Amino acid sequence: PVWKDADTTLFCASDAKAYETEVHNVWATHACVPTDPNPQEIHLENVTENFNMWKNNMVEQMHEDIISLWDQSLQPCVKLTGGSVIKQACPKISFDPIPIHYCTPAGYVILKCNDKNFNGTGPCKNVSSVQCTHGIKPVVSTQLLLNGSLAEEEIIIRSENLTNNAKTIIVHLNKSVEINCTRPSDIRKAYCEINGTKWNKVLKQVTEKLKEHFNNKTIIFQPPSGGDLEITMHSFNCRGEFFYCNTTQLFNNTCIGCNGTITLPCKIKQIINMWQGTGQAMYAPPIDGKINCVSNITGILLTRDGGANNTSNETFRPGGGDMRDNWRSELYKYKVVQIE
Ligand SMILES: NCCNC(=O)N1CCC[C@H](C(=O)Nc2ccc(Cl)c(F)c2)C1
Ligand SMILES: *[C@@H]1O[C@H](CO)[C@@H](O)[C@H](O)[C@H]1NC(C)=O
Ligand SMILES: *[C@@H]1O[C@H](CO)[C@@H](O)[C@H](O)[C@H]1NC(C)=O
Ligand SMILES: *[C@@H]1O[C@H](CO)[C@@H](O)[C@H](O)[C@H]1NC(C)=O
Ligand SMILES: *[C@@H]1O[C@H](CO)[C@@H](O)[C@H](O)[C@H]1NC(C)=O
Ligand SMILES: *[C@@H]1O[C@H](CO)[C@@H](O)[C@H](O)[C@H]1NC(C)=O
Ligand SMILES: *[C@@H]1O[C@H](CO)[C@@H](O)[C@H](O)[C@H]1NC(C)=O
Ligand SMILES: *[C@@H]1O[C@H](CO)[C@@H](O)[C@H](O)[C@H]1NC(C)=O
Ligand SMILES: *[C@@H]1O[C@H](CO)[C@@H](O)[C@H](O)[C@H]1NC(C)=O
Ligand SMILES: *[C@@H]1O[C@H](CO)[C@@H](O)[C@H](O)[C@H]1NC(C)=O
Ligand SMILES: *[C@@H]1O[C@H](CO)[C@@H](O)[C@H](O)[C@H]1NC(C)=O
Repeated sequence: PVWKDADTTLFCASDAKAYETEVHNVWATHACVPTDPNPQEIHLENVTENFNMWKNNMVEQMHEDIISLWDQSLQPCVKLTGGSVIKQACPKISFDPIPIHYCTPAGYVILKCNDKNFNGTGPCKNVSSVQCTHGIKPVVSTQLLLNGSLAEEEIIIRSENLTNNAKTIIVHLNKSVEINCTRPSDIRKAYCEINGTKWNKVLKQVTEKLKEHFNNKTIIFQPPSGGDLEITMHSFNCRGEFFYCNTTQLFNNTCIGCNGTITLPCKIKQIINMWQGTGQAMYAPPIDGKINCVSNITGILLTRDGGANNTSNETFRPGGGDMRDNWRSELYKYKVVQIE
């Protein structure tokens, strides 16, 4: 057939258990339809489509949905919002992101890039066409992208413009790294155990890959030097508890006696700078007992340092804050068009 680049309102789908008390299931149970029981994907032969992950409206729409999900599902005791302040009940909630499918209404279709080393921008020569994206888990975090998909070939570097150092860099890993984070039975004391062996290996590979994009220059990793706790640390939510974990051991250029298990120190903060921008909020103290999540690190968000134009090296620090980049990391291979 034929089509034309177009933006329209998408709808969502899920496998939300209607009996579930969990907040992602509850939101999906009443804001999304059931997943396509017979999903039909059909490859388009001799067709080349130009995709642009950084200028894609599916990002902004999914981002809209996640603010909605969080605003109805999270119960802070007090919300400080731009001069207003609201007290409330803050019961414990059950939190565990479920995949969400995004789907075009009639008159529109979703194009999907299957070029395996597609970097997100430019043309794609193996294009399919779907009614619905795949199941995307909306995991909220900084620096480390958790529980996502992997690049099926090489490690991929994505940025709207690598020459601009204000542009976030998204590295898509081809090998997942486990991050196992516990708060066992100070109650906010917590920690993350990562296999230093595997981690160091793939960071060297990132290093390798990054050097390609930077004329063989020297690649150096550093901790963030400026920003709120949420972006200077690895922030994420595990079972309703906001985790803040120190990344300094995972970005030491020493090991790019150090192959055991890295133990990142962590704190469970009750007062957080909300990622939606609204302000700052307070929550109740953590649950009794063992609070643990085992996640897959599938990508890394990084920022290059400015002012290295005639310098010997390039400096990269873990990044985050704009969580459209997180949706970016899974919606890059997709584009919405209207059948003409
Ligand atoms: N390049 C964009 C700059 N980003 C920015 O200015 N923000 C405003 C202040 C910090 C905000 C934040 O990231 N919050 C947060 C909360 C909970 C979790 Cl779990 C998490 F992963 C993150 C983001
Ligand atoms: C196109 O992508 C499909 C699905 O990812 C995969 O089988 C292969 O890489 C490509 N197939 C052809 C015929 O080009
Ligand atoms: C992505 O690929 C396009 C060519 O399709 C190229 O113009 C662009 O520089 C590449 N970007 C990165 C970050 O590799
Ligand atoms: C972690 O990664 C493996 C493959 O590396 C995958 O099979 C598994 O489902 C992933 N776990 C989660 C929770 O996504
Ligand atoms: C991941 O990509 C790197 C190149 O970036 C490659 O050397 C390595 O073999 C890949 N690993 C896997 C498991 O695909
Ligand atoms: C990328 O960023 C640099 C520096 O901000 C800018 O000079 C340039 O115009 C941008 N785009 C390209 C294609 O280089
Ligand atoms: C995660 O760590 C805890 C304590 O550090 C341990 O009991 C548990 O077996 C670990 N789980 C995995 C999957 O490694
Ligand atoms: C670290 O990961 C490697 C795989 O590369 C594996 O040999 C080992 O199980 C892991 N380390 C520990 C202490 O379990
Ligand atoms: C960058 O270094 C690699 C090292 O393997 C070399 O092969 C390559 O020639 C260098 N750069 C360019 C632009 O060729
Ligand atoms: C992370 O830990 C290092 C020491 O290991 C410390 O110097 C640094 O201040 C910590 N980061 C933050 C944001 O506090
Ligand atoms: C990643 O997925 C696993 C398995 O579904 C889950 O236990 C864990 O909480 C997830 N991690 C995050 C940060 O949501």
